[PDB]
Amino acid sequence: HMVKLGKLQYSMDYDFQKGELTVNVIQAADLPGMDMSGTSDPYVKVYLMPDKKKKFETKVHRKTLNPVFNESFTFKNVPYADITGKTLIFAIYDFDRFSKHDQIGQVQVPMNSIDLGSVVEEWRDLTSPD
Repeated sequence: HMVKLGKLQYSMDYDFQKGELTVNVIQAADLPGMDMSGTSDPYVKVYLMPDKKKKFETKVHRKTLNPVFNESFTFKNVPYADITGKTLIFAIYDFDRFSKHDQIGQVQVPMNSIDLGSVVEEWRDLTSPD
């Protein structure tokens, strides 16, 4: 029996001519409750490894384990020769006004393991923060 951390739905729109990757953070489902009340205040950070310079962040959603983000971010200067060596990371956090934001889990997508020409949605299970 594997730990259940929820799942994330995203989609990607890669522009091969301009070398630009648009990432759509659509929604998360079945997140665990991080707070005493059994709920969370989720948000997502998005970045590309090994760059880890551009770190996009979604708005913070309040008191929900099934947030619908519908946010889009565009990475630039990622021509085809460059993007396939990178790994896209979604890191999901529980916001807290005062304390450190606890990481719930993460989704790692090696860019060489998918079809960059696909624009339809994908669900991925969250794995452990590490």
